[PDB]
Amino acid sequence: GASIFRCRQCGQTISRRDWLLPMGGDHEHVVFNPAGMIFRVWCFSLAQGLRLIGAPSGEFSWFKGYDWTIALCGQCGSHLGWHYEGGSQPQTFFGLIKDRLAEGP
Ligand SMILES: [Zn+2]
Repeated sequence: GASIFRCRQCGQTISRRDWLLPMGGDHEHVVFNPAGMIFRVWCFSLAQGLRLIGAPSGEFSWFKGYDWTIALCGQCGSHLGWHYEGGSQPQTFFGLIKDRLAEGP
């Protein structure tokens, strides 16, 4: 009934409820960036229809031992979150901004 996450702005297919990842205990991580913008971030093992731009950066990574690149919606270019990589258990994952996704069948 509510297993697919789409881009809230354009409906681009991004992930599935089944791909939710409970990093460090819970799949919901409330984090702030250096600009002080708070994000409810949901961790996914897998995502699709994104465009990863920029170089991977360790600077300000919310997750110890992970570099992040910016994840845009491949369709509309809305900032949906980050790809994380360079870590362990697992090596990679996605941090997507809950309020920029729409859940549905
Ligand atoms: Zn979009």
